[PDB]
Amino acid sequence: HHWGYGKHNGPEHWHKDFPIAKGERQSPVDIDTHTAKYDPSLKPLSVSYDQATSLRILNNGHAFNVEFDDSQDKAVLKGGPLDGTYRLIQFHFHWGSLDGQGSEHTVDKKKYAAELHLVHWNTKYGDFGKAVQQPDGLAVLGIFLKVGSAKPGLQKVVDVLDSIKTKGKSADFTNFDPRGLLPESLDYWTYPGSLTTPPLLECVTWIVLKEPISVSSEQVLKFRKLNFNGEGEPEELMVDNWRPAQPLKNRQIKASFK
Ligand SMILES: CC(=O)[C@H]1CC[C@H]2[C@@H]3CC[C@@H]4C[C@H](OS(N)(=O)=O)CC[C@]4(C)[C@H]3CC[C@]12C
Ligand SMILES: [Zn+2]
Repeated sequence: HHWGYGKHNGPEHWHKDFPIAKGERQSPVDIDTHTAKYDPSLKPLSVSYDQATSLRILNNGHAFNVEFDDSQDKAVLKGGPLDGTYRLIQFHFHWGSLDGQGSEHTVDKKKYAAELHLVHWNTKYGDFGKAVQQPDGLAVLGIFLKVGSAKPGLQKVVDVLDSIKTKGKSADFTNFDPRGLLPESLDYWTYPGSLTTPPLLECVTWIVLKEPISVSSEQVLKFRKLNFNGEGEPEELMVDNWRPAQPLKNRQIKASFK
């Protein structure tokens, strides 16, 4: 009886195995745009993905993960609210059963169709396993998806999903350029939070871009054809793999922009 997103094992149950679920810096949150304070001391984000080397794509039973070779200093996030350098390890998405839900963060209670998470670890902790034990261990770059025009840079991902339909399936996925998933603007909100799935560790500096990317209805429909279950198990479509907004508590959301 492992955690997931259903009625019996979903977000409202997670606290039993992971009591930090009710902690002081949980994610996601609602971003109230009028209360977020412009912080002129925040620096522009530096996203350096020119040398990113993707290796593989995996259905882990909760999402699909595009994993990168992080053996060298290549694909790095720095600047913004961050001290030091954070290395890209993987990205994944959260999405809905319908276009009207799917994002984890919300903006003035607006839910987007999906949300992309590019996950980076602080190089001062040597590897990602050690980094998640630290309050400044990870930086997750969150990007909203709305349904409209297709995102051409997403299509290589969409097309490989047929080969990883079920939990535990992986596929080689080299030479994928994550620059193709970024919006024009790097204006962002930022706050201290957590992983949004178990183990819910309070190790994330969140950086959520204001500008969504547009993806086509057909692109997101293909996400919704994946399965939470393993091959030969009862079919459970991989939809609504999002955690709802959690209490902000004693936190401030800061805006990089006026
Ligand atoms: C406990 C542990 O080993 C950590 C190290 C890296 C973490 C992973 C980093 C990448 C994503 C981040 C993701 O958090 S999120 N949704 O806020 O971006 C939770 C799942 C997973 C697989 C994480 C689960 C817990 C992992 C395996
Ligand atoms: Zn995520």
